[PDB]
Amino acid sequence: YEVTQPPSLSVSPGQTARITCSGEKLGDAYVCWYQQRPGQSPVVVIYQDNRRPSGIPERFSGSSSGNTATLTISGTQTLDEADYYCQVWDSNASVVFGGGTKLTVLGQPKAAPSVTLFPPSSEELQANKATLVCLISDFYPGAVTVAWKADSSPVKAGVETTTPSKQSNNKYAASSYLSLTPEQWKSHRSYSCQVTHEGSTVEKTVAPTECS
Amino acid sequence: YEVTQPPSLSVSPGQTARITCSGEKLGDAYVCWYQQRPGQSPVVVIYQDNRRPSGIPERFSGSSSGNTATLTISGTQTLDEADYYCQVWDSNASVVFGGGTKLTVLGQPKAAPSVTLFPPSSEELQANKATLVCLISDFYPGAVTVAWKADSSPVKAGVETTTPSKQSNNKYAASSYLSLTPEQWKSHRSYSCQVTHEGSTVEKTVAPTECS
Repeated sequence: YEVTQPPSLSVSPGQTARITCSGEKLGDAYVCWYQQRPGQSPVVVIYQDNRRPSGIPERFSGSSSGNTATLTISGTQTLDEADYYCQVWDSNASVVFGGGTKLTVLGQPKAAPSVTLFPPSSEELQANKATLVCLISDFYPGAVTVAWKADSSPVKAGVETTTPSKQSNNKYAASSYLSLTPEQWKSHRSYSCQVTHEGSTVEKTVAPTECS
Repeated sequence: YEVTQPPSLSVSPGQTARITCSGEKLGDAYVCWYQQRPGQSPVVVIYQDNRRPSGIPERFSGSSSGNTATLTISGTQTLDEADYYCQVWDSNASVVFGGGTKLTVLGQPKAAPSVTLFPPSSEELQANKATLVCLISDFYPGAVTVAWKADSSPVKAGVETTTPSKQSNNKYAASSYLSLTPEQWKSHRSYSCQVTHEGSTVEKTVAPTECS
């Protein structure tokens, strides 16, 4: 049982967003707004129709009419990209939620991924295990393509890749792991990791010359 | 104040959940329990701490022994699977919110985390870079807590943990990283990664390397 909400609303920094909740009787309910970074513990931004819990900055304001509530951020930012929900609290212990609203901020600079390739750390070799890890950090948009290579040959099998996740700066991350026997490691002259954002490609590699 | 909510809770078709919120000052707090079924409008199941809102059954019950706000659920069905968030109203003006407890009725064995900890590569260092990477794979259900320390002190600085991803063998994977400068690495006799799953905490460790 949901109050009604607009699923998406795209803006740009400095602009202002007005997310609203409508429905009959919306009038007898103290109202609240919850935020949820892509994936994360919701944050209370506003309660009792008009108030902001301590800690929240003064850019998020709330209000209502009869049949409706409204969420207004003055100076929407990127780190405001979130999931916005309204909780409807009617007298009789009854409470409802609008099926969220996604606020995607426009104009975020495309970002090239910092590709990083790591060979198996001693302990693992000392454990008779070997793992290579390829950290695809800081990209944007949330989309990457990985491909492992072993000294010219492609490494089909042994590969696992994180579906991109959203860091704290609106930049994504993913990883790749390739597993092998210290029999597989110290054999090839090298092992590479190819990562294609969109336009550019990057290939970093490692060689069993793993210092001490 | 920190609210310390567990990662996952794998019940069998029937046992009673025992989700608890253990924050530092749970006195001066009216805990509310939020349930969110696979990307949907959340639902409150408990308020004030024990007071249930309306239309909700009493299979639900929540409580507050000193620093422990606990959430009880009877006759667990599939229908119950969700992420349980504990809202802690900290009296005066402020709120905190536990991080979740991916309640999963079993449907596959529980698998604890494979956690390998990688220090910076030889190359990464010539470039004048230095990144710690904590790979956590093969776990199930999909939920961690990753912690870092340096000479045993905690580090809330650039730790950038991912989001559990279903690896190709129906287990999940995730990663965590810390970005520090070469000199910092070399200045710390030791760095730790700590992944707290469901019941079993793990913490592998690496120390500086030299060769030359």
